[PDB]
Amino acid sequence: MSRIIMLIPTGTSVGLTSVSLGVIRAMERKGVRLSVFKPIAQPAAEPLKMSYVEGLLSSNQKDVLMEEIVANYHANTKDAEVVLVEGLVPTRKHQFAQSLNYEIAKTLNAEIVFVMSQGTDTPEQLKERIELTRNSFGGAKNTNITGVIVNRPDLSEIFDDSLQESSPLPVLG
Ligand SMILES: [Zn+2]
Ligand SMILES: [Zn+2]
Ligand SMILES: [Zn+2]
Repeated sequence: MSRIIMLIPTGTSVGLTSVSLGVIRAMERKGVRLSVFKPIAQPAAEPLKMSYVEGLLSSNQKDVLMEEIVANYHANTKDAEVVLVEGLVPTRKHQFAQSLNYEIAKTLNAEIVFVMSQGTDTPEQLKERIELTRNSFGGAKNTNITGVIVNRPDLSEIFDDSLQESSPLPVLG
């Protein structure tokens, strides 16, 4: 209602749950009504099963899929003031994962926040992946790209955990 933020988890273990848990706690302390919406499960409405999503995509019913996601979004965010949307991890088996992430963010008019893990990267290698990730969601054109997490309420209030100088995106938390 007041702020829709979609977390794009760009890694098989980037601590997406830790980020969401921190947002739940920050909002509860401020009395802000928060809904965490996970449109699709990653193997008033549960996350859609991946096999159901694949069946709708297989049968050329992507429109039906998006309608169901939008309907579930509304059933799950009634009277929410902040909505945190949990996106899909791009895994080996699913070539539709990142296109579905973009389509969901676009349809929900969500601000996009990428959740990364440093892993083995050097600082500059991580920043290269951050810039690559931003360009793949529209780059400088897409005004909804909001920031990156590496591990109307202000983002500092939403992502309070309490490379930010040279990062391609503002680093949150
Ligand atoms: Zn409390
Ligand atoms: Zn699958
Ligand atoms: Zn339709």
